[PDB]
Amino acid sequence: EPLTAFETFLPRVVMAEKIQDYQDSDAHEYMKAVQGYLDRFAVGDRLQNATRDLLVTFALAETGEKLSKRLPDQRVYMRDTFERHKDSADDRSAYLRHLRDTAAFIGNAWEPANNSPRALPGLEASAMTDTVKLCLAFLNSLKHTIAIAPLVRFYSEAVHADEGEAREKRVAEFEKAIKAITAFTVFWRATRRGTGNIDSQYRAVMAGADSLTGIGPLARQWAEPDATKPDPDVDAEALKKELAARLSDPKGKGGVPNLASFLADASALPLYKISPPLARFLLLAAYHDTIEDPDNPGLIVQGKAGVASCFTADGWEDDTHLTIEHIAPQSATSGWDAEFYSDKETVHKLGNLVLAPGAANASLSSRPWTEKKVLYAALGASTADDAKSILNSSGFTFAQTTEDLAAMSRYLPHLRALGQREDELDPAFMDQRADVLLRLAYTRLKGWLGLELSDSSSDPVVKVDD
Amino acid sequence: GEPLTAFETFLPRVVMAEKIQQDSDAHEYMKAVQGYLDRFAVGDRLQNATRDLLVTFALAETGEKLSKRLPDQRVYMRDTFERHKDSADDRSAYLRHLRDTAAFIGNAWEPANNSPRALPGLEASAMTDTVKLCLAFLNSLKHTIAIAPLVRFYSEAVHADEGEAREKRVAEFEKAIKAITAFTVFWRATRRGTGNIDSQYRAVMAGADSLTGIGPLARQWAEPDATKPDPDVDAEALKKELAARLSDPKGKGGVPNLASFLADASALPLYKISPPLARFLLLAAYHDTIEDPDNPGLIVQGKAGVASCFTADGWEDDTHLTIEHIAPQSATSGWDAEFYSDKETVHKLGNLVLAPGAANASLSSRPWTEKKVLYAALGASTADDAKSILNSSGFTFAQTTEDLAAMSRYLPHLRALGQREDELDPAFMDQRADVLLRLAYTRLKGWLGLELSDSSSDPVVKVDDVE
Amino acid sequence: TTGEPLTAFETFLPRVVMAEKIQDYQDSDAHEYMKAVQGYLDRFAVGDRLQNATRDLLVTFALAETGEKLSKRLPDQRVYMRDTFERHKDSADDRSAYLRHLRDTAAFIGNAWEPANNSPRALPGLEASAMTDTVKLCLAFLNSLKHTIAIAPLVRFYSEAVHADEGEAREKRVAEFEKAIKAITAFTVFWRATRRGTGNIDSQYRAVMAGADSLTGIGPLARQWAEPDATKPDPDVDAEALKKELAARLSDPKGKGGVPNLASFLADASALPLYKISPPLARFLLLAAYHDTIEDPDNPGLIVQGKAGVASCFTADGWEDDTHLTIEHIAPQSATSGWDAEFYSDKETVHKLGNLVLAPGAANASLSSRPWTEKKVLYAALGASTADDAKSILNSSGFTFAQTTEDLAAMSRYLPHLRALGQREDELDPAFMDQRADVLLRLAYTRLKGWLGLELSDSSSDPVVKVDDVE
Amino acid sequence: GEPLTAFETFLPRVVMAEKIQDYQDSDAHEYMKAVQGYLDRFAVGDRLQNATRDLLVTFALAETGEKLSKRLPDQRVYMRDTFERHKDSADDRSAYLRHLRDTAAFIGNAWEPANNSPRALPGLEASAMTDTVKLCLAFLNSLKHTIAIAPLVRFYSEAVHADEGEAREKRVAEFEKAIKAITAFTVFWRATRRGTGNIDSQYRAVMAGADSLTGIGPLARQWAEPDATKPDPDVDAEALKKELAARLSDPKGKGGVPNLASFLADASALPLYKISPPLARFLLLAAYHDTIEDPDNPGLIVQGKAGVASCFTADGWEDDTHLTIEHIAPQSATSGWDAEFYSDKETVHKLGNLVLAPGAANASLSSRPWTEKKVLYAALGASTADDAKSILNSSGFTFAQTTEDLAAMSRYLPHLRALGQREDELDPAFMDQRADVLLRLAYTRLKGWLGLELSDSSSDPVVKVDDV
Repeated sequence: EPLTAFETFLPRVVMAEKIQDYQDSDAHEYMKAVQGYLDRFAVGDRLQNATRDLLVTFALAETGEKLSKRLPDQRVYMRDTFERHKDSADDRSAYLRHLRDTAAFIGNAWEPANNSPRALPGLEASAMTDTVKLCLAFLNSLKHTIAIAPLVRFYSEAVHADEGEAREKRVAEFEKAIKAITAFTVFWRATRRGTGNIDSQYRAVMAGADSLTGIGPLARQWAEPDATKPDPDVDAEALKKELAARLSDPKGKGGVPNLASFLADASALPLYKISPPLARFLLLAAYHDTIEDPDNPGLIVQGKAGVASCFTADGWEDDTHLTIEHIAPQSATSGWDAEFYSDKETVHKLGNLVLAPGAANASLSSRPWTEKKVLYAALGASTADDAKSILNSSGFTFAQTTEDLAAMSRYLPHLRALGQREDELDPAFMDQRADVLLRLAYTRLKGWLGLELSDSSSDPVVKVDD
Repeated sequence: GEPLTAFETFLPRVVMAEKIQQDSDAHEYMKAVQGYLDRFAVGDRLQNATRDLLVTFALAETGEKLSKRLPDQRVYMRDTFERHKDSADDRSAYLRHLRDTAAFIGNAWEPANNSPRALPGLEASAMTDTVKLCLAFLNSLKHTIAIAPLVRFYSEAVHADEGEAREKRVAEFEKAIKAITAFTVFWRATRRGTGNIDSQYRAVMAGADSLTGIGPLARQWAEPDATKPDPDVDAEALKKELAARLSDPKGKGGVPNLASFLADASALPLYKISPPLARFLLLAAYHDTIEDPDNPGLIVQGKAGVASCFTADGWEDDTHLTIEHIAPQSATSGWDAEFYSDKETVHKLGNLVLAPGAANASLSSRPWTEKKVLYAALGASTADDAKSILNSSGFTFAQTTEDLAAMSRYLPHLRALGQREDELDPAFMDQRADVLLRLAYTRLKGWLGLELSDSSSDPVVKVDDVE
Repeated sequence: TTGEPLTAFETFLPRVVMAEKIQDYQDSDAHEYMKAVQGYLDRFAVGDRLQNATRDLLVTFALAETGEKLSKRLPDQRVYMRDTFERHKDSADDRSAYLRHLRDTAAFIGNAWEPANNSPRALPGLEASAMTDTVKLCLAFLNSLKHTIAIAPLVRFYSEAVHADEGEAREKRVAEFEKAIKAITAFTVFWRATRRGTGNIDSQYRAVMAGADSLTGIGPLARQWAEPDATKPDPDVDAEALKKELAARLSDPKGKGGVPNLASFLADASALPLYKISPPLARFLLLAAYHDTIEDPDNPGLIVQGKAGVASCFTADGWEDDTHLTIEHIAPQSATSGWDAEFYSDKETVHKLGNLVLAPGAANASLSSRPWTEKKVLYAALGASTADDAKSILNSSGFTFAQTTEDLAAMSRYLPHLRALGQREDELDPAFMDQRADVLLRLAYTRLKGWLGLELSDSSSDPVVKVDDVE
Repeated sequence: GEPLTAFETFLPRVVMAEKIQDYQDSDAHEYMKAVQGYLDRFAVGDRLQNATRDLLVTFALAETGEKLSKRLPDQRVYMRDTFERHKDSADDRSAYLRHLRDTAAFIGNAWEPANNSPRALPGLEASAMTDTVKLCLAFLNSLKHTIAIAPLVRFYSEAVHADEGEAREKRVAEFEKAIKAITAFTVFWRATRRGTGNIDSQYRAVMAGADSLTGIGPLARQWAEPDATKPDPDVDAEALKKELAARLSDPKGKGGVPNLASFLADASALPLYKISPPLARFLLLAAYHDTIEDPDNPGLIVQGKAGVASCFTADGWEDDTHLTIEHIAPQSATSGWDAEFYSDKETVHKLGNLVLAPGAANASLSSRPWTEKKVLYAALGASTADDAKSILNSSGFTFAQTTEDLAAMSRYLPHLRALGQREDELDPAFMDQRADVLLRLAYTRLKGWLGLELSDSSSDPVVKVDDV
């Protein structure tokens, strides 16, 4: 098997310490850690793939990167940018520290080992807050590896920082950073058909350039080797405002200038087919602390804080109680308005999606709305007794026992709401539903990015396309 | 048809004062409480739930310690309702308080069948990891007495103005929950029975015999009438008061220094007394540990975040972290008979590990010689090393190599035991218990403001709790 | 893994690293302090020099942390080192101050005691002001005497001066360091001047570090207690405590220093061949004695205190000045003509303080083995105020010396003890040198006395037990 | 046969006071014998003449601040003039003579000690002879700054006359404060000006002063206008310090140096080594003291740990062999070197081009290409002689001296280590940056001696002014 660009770099990291002779040299503790992470992968492709992917994100993190997957190209760069630190002792030290930090992060925070939780090595478990846990989980699910580079940067700084006040400040900044990255990615991705090359945006941020804000590079060092000015990993506005603008500024390639355009873009796409993880993240954002709408029978509205909370790491992980389920079946089925199957994409838009217990699926699948209405009313009941009363009160006999479905019952307003809807369901209604949902989601993620799009609404609004 | 609860008897009474005036919003607080009770089936469940709601209510409004009997419950409600016959806003905040205790018991303490835990009116942020872990633990322990003080801090967090005020009171709620939990853990770990902890909490609520300058924790005074406001504080008041109740010679907590805590806890069959308590202690102990390079089979604190388990997740993780006995619970071969001199030996902290529950089929009643390989394997960094270890050994276990390797996880305390070359005796488990109880103490210490002297015997009475 | 033994320090390094599971290590405090110690050892070549340097660093370390005389043997050092690090397993800050202490002793040995090849002496972390004239003179002398035992107590005061807050705190501890250095030095000089061999001074210092038979109320001087565990604090204090403890050890009937009054000091010192025992000690005594002296108007061969600053030699400069102030014997070391045979009855006579002068070293070629009659002119000349009078004196004499008149005049300098001897008309005998020694030892005592807080009885005769160090 | 010095002419004039009868006078005799003592040191002829007239000159500055000429008849007078001022009082013609004793004492022991003796302050303990005092005396003497004698005698005289214990010590510490202030003032004035710029004139004013910028009056013992209504004394701690501080640094003053920018600009520009090698040396020692090689600007230095590399000391001053002033760009046009350096004949002599290096090595450094000088500095500045060997051998070069030999002269010297690390070629621009760094560090070190605090405001308020 071919030697990875990593093992080719170790001799180079040994000719470069004179002689500790190492190990006792520092590199050999940072470098041992990285080895620790790679040892996790079996010789052959897994070891190859893991190493080249570690190096790729490394390049983005030390300089805006875009280092290719090909091996000879990686053997360089490692060479290139170590020679940059031939002279200084402490600077070929911080560099290697940086490589340790990216392996630390990928291995523990991004893709933890088989049974372990997620962690930020060197940072306490307090740092591993609920929001941090939910974003890591989501970004990973989306396979958004590009987000690793900016994240390592804030992690690296949190570790290196002095204990007490310094560490905490940088830890809180890490959360601010993770939120901003996530919200930006969600908004960009919800509002576009494909990936629309988000990656290209992130690299530009890392490297700097095309900076909508006054802000400079996010990588550790400058791509142009030499120094006249410092480089700062700051997120309080810097990441936030820069990303905010990249999405929402006419000068930016994010084609989303106001609320009405966001709603129009997202409403229109088959989000479930594009990215089930994204659909799920949006649904959780939307349904969190909602209550059935007293005036619009199908709909929901924001309610008491903590009354129906799902927008959490636990909620993300909870496939068992909160599975994505289609209201209008994915396929033409009787008991349903044919309008829904004009466009193959209709059934997959946010408005048609609910979160329901996964087991019930056997009873919900391909049934007329008449049947589903009872099921949602039941599955959304406050006690299993009410579910029992609802299910029996109905004439229907479902695929599962009354006793069984009642067990799966839980307080879920969006389900209760749909159960109360007396009027028939059509694509027009799902569009209204999507609007309601996308608004609530926006209201929840908005703060993460510092967004405040015009809800001038038509008046002083230009419904713009990307 | 069946006999009416002391709750329904109270609603007429809440209406003759409403008092029309569906017309009254007080109905809204009262409607909410009804919401919670409707959850219980007519008969025993409805009766039990209502009388338990009222009991904690009494402690929270007053230190009353209201009995289980029904006629005695009809009485309180009228007793302490009339107290608020005159003022409009004061029979309002009172009812608000009853709403808050039902809100709390129903959502925070014992949530509905498939829902998470919540603090109604407080955001999901308030539902922090530590808050979630303590609620989970206290519930598991069935420590219902902790509800009364907790409602009090909840109630205040709700009632507080948005923004700065709410957050301050929310942070205080966490401080409070930690202090209550640490206090309960320390008290309970260090005593044979329940040692009447309850009596301590009620005293705090009232609270009699306050070691610190601090006054009652309930909403109102048990002696009906007012000259001064009622304290409801924690940042020292609850913390220091509880700290002292455990650790002060004047207090009934018989634990004056570290050496005595270690001596008391080391000696008890904690697993038999309270498996929940054993588990909470083990999680505290093992959190961010690394195998000891000098004392084989022992552990020491390590890098922050390297092996964290002291979390809500860890508490809930029965699948990866099950309590397992090192020396089998019963006399079995491959094991020193020393362990079965005292039927309590096997159940002391030092003999307990956290391991994946599935493996149990392979660990059960096996000689140490084997358990050593199993722990070494189950605690491995990769499943490849687990394979390497299991195969390397001669043994064939109840489960396939492939299977056990799958259960591998990085767990230093297991790695540590796998490296131990010397035979295991009760002397070693006692050393183990010492190490563990110290780490636990180090972790819970901050929750209570504790700082017991460890003089390493330096000027140290090793003191027993006093009959 | 090459050749000869691995030093205790290297063995210890692995242990110092295991003790830091959580953090760093590089970030670790230890591998900053420990890098510094490495700095000092790197100075020595592989083999004996590296071995010797390391084991000696560890020895003084032991005395300084716990007043324990750690042996030279390696296995004993590997162990001594582990023992007392495990004492600080638990606390972060306490295995930190401990390592700081090891840094401080290497800092001190390397810069203050035996500086690098061309560098001055320094107290790392302390300003150059701290490097006062007296500090410089004592370090120079103690080093010359090879009094390595003094390193342990000295590190202790240094360590505290560094660790102290800037401004008032640092200065107070720096001034205490000088007080300390004086006391150590004066005590060592008095003990050693008054005894035949080393009389085991070392044993005294170790007792102080540990002490342990403390004549004063004073407790240990080491950082920590040899008996591992703590109930009470330990002080490195110098002025309230140190002078007094040392003072008593020399001068108290309960103490092993056998020197209870002035008359016994004078009797003990007068009698020993100090120059043979320790030329450095003789030199330090002579400088103390001759400092600010003037020829005695009433006794021809002798000297008395004079105006402040008139003829100062008791200084770092004076100590270093081998060129102008070399120890020279008045009666030649061997039987030579022109000299009374009395001087060679006892082989030790010629080497007692009274027979020693400080003179320019070059002149030696002209002074060597010459009759007194000549040496008299030479001293009179070499001690002259101007080189003109020196020429006046040398020419005025009939003699032709080994060096030209012009040459010797060039070395002429104002030196009363030389002027005084040149005026002595009466012949020189051992009786006269004894009187000389008395005068000298008194002046020395008067100068060093303050350093130690001493005030010995000169009452006697009226009341003088002239006591011997034995019995 | 040669003319009688104004001193011997003054003894007849002195005895009349006692006059013929007493001691006689015993006190005066003791004082005279002491001054006579000092003069006896000089050979009859020119040396005796010169020494006596110079003793009298500084005496005049110290007693009346009068700038007495070198000519003899003018000296026989003033002596006469100012003794008749004390015809009446016994104790006042006593303190006067005491003052003359003190100036001879000072010149003879503190300023120019006898052939092999150390420096001393007669009547003051050896403690008084502190390191800073020793370094300043040594420097001022080297600079030939005889004008500084007058103010210094004044503080000495007062330290002697003062009661033992508290009084003496206070006046002794004041003598150090005084010596620092005089020295710093002289260094700053002289570093910043082309010629001597008549510093002397400044000092005289202070003694008689006279044109005071501060409220302070004369520094001499007595008033030049003979008669008394008020006492004359100056504490330096405010007075000498503040007065001198202002004379250098005040728009009203003839010192044309109002801020840091102007100081740096003035000093950077002058061929200091050619103007005054002693001054260059004093500045270099100030600058290099406790420095460490700059991690960002190679070849540059920055302040470091206290006591890591101390050279600003009496020992350092005297240490010619270890710390000799050496030019980086050779004094003359040589190959291996940028011709830029020889545009202006003065360039090579500016502070930035000067290092302190062991004097013996000179045989290996002289007129060599930089490429070599770089290795040599790196080697000579090494921490151990092993590293010096490592460096010298590691280089291809063979120098005038053996590797073994040069390694021996090795000493820890950051400014040398720093230059050894410099990869970029050397030009006049670099030496200017170097001079800036050095002059700043020197300023930071001497600043406290004078109570100075010049605006480093310049980017905010640069100015900056020239002198005159």
